[PDB]
Amino acid sequence: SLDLRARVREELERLKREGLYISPKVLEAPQEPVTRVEGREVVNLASNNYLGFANHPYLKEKARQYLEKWGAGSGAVRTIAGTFTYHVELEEALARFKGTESALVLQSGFTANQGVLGALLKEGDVVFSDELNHASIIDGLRLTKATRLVFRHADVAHLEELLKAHDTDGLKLIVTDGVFSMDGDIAPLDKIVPLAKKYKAVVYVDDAHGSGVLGEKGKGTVHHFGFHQDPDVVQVATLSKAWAGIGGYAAGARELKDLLINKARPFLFSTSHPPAVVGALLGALELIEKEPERVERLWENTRYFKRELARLGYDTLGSQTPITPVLFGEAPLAFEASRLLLEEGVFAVGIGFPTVPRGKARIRNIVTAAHTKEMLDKALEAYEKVGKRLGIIR
Amino acid sequence: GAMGSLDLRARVREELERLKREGLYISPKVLEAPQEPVTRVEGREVVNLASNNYLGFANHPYLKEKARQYLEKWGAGSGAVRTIAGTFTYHVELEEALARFKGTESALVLQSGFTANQGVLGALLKEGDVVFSDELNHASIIDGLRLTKATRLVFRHADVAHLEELLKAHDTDGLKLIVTDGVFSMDGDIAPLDKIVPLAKKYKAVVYVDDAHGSGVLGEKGKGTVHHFGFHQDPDVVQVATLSKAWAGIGGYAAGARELKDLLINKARPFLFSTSHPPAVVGALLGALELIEKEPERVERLWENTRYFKRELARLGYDTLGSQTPITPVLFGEAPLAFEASRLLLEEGVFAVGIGFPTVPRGKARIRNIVTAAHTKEMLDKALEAYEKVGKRLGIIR
Ligand SMILES: *Cc1c(COP(=O)(O)O)cnc(C)c1O
Ligand SMILES: *Cc1c(COP(=O)(O)O)cnc(C)c1O
Repeated sequence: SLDLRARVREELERLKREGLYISPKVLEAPQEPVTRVEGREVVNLASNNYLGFANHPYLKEKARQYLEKWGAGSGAVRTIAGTFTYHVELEEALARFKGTESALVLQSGFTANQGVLGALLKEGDVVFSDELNHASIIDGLRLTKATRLVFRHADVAHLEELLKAHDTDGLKLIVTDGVFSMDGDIAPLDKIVPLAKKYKAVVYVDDAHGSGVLGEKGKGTVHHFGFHQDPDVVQVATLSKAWAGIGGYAAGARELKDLLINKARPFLFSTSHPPAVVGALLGALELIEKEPERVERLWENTRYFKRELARLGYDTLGSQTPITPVLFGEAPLAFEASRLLLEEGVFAVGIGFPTVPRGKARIRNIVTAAHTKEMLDKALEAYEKVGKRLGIIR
Repeated sequence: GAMGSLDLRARVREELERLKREGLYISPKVLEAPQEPVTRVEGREVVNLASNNYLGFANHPYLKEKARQYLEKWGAGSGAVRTIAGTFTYHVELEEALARFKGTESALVLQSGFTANQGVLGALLKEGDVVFSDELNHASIIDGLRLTKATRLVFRHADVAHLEELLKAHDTDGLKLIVTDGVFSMDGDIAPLDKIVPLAKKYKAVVYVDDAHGSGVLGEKGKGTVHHFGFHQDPDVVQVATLSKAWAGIGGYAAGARELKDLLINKARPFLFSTSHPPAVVGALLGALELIEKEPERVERLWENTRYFKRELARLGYDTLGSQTPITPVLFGEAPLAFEASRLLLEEGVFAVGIGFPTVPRGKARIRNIVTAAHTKEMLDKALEAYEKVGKRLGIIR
């Protein structure tokens, strides 16, 4: 039998041979549109901080008030002694904001997917999953006894063919990202939801990258498509991206929240979030109502950055959200491009196969409300210099 | 079916009516004051023995101030996963402080104890590996294992005779992993690592310890069960534990050999696909580690309180199920009597929650009490007075 170091080496030297081994960088200043990496100031386009909330004094003061009042830790799972007044306050504020009958907060978007898919799905159920769904959705589904089918990315012709072919006396669940993390495209819920109604299916939307981004005042992708009051639409999304904390929520029908409280394994077995995290998120919800112009500025910045990259000759892959991939083609060129950007004071991560297709390696950039014109123009200047040098633009 | 596939409210009702029939429907209490040995439930001050707050850290000013400093310096959110733009100086500060405290070469912090088990078991295990799992392992270990392609065997609880029988019968060219709670979450007994680890060496196996209830509780200064048994430098012993219980925050850690940390950074799915913890959480936990070094007598007081409380429950005629740690179950037998006993304790000013099947065996329903360093003699005696009154009234003690 192998020992631990022997198994570690076999896995690590595999990744190193594969060109898959990661050496993460340590950020040396707060999560902001300008930050410090390897001792140098950089324009940061790598983070999920869409509304510039992650170091906003308003969230930090509401966090500080809840910290001082309630303490450092909840000290139990929600179902034993870890539900406090402040957890209830945040679920009421979220449901109000989402426009859904109910909201439940869980330990992360990652565990929310396990909890909600696990609670909802039984043996004999059929799941129809978009090809390009977030990894956390796959782990949720693997823990269920449901039949798992995959439809080609955003392909409602294929989805329909599968719904047609796979009837059940149980539940049909159509499972999609709201906004896909890599290409920044929006799930076609305008076609998926009606298809759901034809073949009696429930729609499950993991809106990590749509929450605080799409819809009126950032109420999300489901709100954007107008389906937030539909009891047969279930929404899950992280509180770690636009909302700039940690946690994930489940929102929809009244009855869903009671089922999750009683069945969701991460809710039953993992400690509830502490006062400072809940304080910050109550802050984030109050701040986005006080400053709806933040969402405006996120989209203005996004449109400016995509338009200027198109002018230089770059392909941003039809991205529809602040997720702005810049195509470099092959993995090595994307990684070299990222290295050269950092030399220019711009921090944005190269992504290639297996995370994205062969021939579709990109640098992933996420535009935020807190980026200034000078910051975006510095990124553009760097992309111009690096693009010319690597012969992807002229 | 004539009417089609089920709608969401139909599946919810069907599941909730089932749970209500099975006696599995839960209406959690809402706590109206901080996590302390005395808190407020339903408008009334109560002796709280329901929480995991072993060292009384959850509302300690020292953790709150170190959390405050990190919050002010760094902000409300990390805003990315560790592998992209979510590792900050403070995450590495906490990992270095944890490895130093644990006496392991390395430590890595993950989103929870629950997901830590998925990340570490998932990173380590491949198709053709053999896992030997204790019968009474935590739900989070089961979910970690289910996500792996490893062959899964179960040994009768703490039964090193049966474990050896299985090791003898189930060989692999890959990895043998013996997986156990360090401290069992429900019956509060200690994994026999003094016997498991030597057995692991005989059959060339790695030992995996989920020490959620041992971290900050067993060993010198609460360094944990693996430290208590003296195996903290062993590269073939892996530890995972929550930072949510004794350490009174959120998160989980993985500790052991240098190489383990680099494999988790590259392979652990919760690490790759979930946002890192924010400054307030990391601040509080750096604070917790400084406070237990300033006040290691907290562990002594936790154990004095534990021994007192166990002895007095035995005196009344209650069965605490051979519990060894501050986890002090009181056996009621059936789930309904545990639930009723919990209701009657609340009437007496005492908050402790009943637990029955499926989380514990049928006929082994109990109230879980967790004694802490911050419980006073008067609080424990008030709990005992309540257990006496409720016990006599339900005809379980005489
Ligand atoms: C509490 C506990 C966990 C879960 O830890 P969280 O950080 O609350 O997710 C895992 N394993 C065991 C043994 C536990 O007791
Ligand atoms: C980021 C993300 C998650 C994970 O959310 P965490 O709160 O970071 O665990 C899940 N699903 C999708 C689609 C995401 O983009």
